[PDB]
Amino acid sequence: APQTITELCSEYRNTQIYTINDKILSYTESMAGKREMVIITFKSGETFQVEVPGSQHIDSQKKAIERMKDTLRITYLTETKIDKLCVWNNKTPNSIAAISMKN
Amino acid sequence: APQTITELCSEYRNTQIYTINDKILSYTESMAGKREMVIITFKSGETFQVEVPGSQHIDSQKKAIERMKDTLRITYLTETKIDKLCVWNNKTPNSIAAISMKN
Amino acid sequence: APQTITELCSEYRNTQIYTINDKILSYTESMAGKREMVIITFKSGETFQVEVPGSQHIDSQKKAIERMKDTLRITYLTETKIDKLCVWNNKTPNSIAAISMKN
Amino acid sequence: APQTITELCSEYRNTQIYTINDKILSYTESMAGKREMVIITFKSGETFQVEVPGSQHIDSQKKAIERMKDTLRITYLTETKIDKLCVWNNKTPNSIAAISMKN
Amino acid sequence: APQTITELCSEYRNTQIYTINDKILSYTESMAGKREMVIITFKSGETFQVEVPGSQHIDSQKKAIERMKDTLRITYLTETKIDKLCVWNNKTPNSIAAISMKN
Ligand SMILES: OC[C@H]1O[C@@H](S[C@@H]2O[C@H](CO)[C@H](O)[C@H](O)[C@H]2O)[C@H](O)[C@@H](O)[C@H]1O
Ligand SMILES: OC[C@H]1O[C@@H](S[C@@H]2O[C@H](CO)[C@H](O)[C@H](O)[C@H]2O)[C@H](O)[C@@H](O)[C@H]1O
Ligand SMILES: OC[C@H]1O[C@@H](S[C@@H]2O[C@H](CO)[C@H](O)[C@H](O)[C@H]2O)[C@H](O)[C@@H](O)[C@H]1O
Ligand SMILES: OC[C@H]1O[C@@H](S[C@@H]2O[C@H](CO)[C@H](O)[C@H](O)[C@H]2O)[C@H](O)[C@@H](O)[C@H]1O
Ligand SMILES: OC[C@H]1O[C@@H](S[C@@H]2O[C@H](CO)[C@H](O)[C@H](O)[C@H]2O)[C@H](O)[C@@H](O)[C@H]1O
Repeated sequence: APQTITELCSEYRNTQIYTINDKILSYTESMAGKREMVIITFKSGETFQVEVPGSQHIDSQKKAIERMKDTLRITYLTETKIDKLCVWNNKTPNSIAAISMKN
Repeated sequence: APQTITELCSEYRNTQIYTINDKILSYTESMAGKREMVIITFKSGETFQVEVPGSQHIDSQKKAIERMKDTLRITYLTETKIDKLCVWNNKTPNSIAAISMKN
Repeated sequence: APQTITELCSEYRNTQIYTINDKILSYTESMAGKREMVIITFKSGETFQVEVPGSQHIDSQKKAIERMKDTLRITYLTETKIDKLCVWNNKTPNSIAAISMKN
Repeated sequence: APQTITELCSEYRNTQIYTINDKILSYTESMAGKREMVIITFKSGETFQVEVPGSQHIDSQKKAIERMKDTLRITYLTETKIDKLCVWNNKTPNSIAAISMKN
Repeated sequence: APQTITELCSEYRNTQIYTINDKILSYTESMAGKREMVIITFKSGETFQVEVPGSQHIDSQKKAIERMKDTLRITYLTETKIDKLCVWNNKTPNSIAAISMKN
């Protein structure tokens, strides 16, 4: 299995690593129909989302999608620094695939 | 693919954005039959609710409803400031569709 | 929908509002068969339970019961002040229907 | 329903109350097959387990078993004092049936 | 039932105990398809994973896997020191079977 977020991210197409080294600036969570999602921003101006489950997701990802939202909420509340984000860049805002936190 | 809560809020009918910029004053949680909901208030005087799951909610929203209630609780306990709320105004009290937090 | 715990409590038969305005003194949790419940007490000596799910509960209450237990545990751990409790008084200890927390 | 852990505990076969009045010393969590359990110890030398779900547990206990594990982990992480433990003593280590906390 | 992580670890083949006595340095979480896993590292250079659920896992382990990921996240966020780890060493990075922490 991969050992780093960078190694993991490269196993996929349409992904990009973003070096954030910062805490989340804003957290947005929606339960509005068809938009059950979370959007996070950074002081840097970059915006990312955890996508609404859909056709392209494999079953195994459903639980992971819920976990990611859980992680982003607590990471935001605790003002924890995010190291890197592996994101799918064929979505707008970019879609979070993986996250890493250091220290 | 909204980038902000206001943009997200505009995709729905009967919604409005409330700029709160404050922590939740009261948190009320009910497990009474047909009243399984959460109600929050702000010192401003606004009261909002996370509705009881009903026939108007699609299947994707069920988990989102539970997530929102989780978010409101932890947000209240941590005295975290809420920035904006996207709410449905055809309900009394207004029903939360999305929340955003900043700082 | 109700806007306050008092308004909400008044919608049911066999309920009464207890003004606590204090943190929980003790938290008891049981996983013993047929006694899967939580019991909380206050300095005042007042004691309350979240009932074991039974035939009197409607399906929609099942997840609300679990949420209420989650809520009591975290408010206990955080020393959070409980404002009022809406409880059914035809059970001993009185059974928690709704809880409100405020400044 | 019982009003205290002592009363609750007395309702079962093969159980005894342990007055611990101390925070958990060590927390062990296993996800190894047929050993998905939690083990906790105290300075006094007492060791207790939350049993792996088994053929002796009724359905309603399944959710309670998972809750108990959640409770022990957060109690450990928060250095919260455990008041008493009601345990089944026909198991080694003794199996947790209920726990109470005060302070 | 085993009484210590060391005893529990011994019951398995291809396992090994790691004495860490340190907080997690970094936490990486992935929801990328087929890589829904968590990777943690320590200052020492040790890297461990919570494997993606697969054909090697039995019924009861599925919930335990999710629990372990929850634990690692909260342990990381709280900078809680990890004492020992029981890992399967026929995986790269080594796969976590059990974790123990002492306060
Ligand atoms: O990553 C391999 C899988 O790709 C998706 S399509 C892909 O899905 C991710 C979320 O997993 C993002 O939404 C990307 O934006 C989107 O392009 C396929 O449907 C799967 O079959 C795999 O090929
Ligand atoms: O928002 C589009 C959907 O509207 C609901 S009705 C709508 O439901 C929300 C919660 O999703 C709030 O309760 C509002 O008060 C209520 O008006 C429809 O039933 C769906 O078919 C969509 O049209
Ligand atoms: O509250 C209306 C419902 O009353 C219950 S009986 C009631 O149930 C609550 C929990 O909802 C407590 O256990 C009370 O002690 C108990 O009396 C009915 O079963 C429902 O049909 C509603 O009528
Ligand atoms: O407690 C009454 C029930 O006892 C179990 S056997 C009992 O189960 C608990 C967990 O509920 C512990 O594992 C004890 O060590 C074990 O002896 C029966 O199977 C049920 O029939 C009830 O009688
Ligand atoms: O541990 C006994 C079982 O071993 C697995 S194979 C074993 O699985 C663990 C997770 O349970 C790790 O992935 C190890 O790397 C892997 O080798 C068998 O499939 C089961 O039948 C038991 O024999």
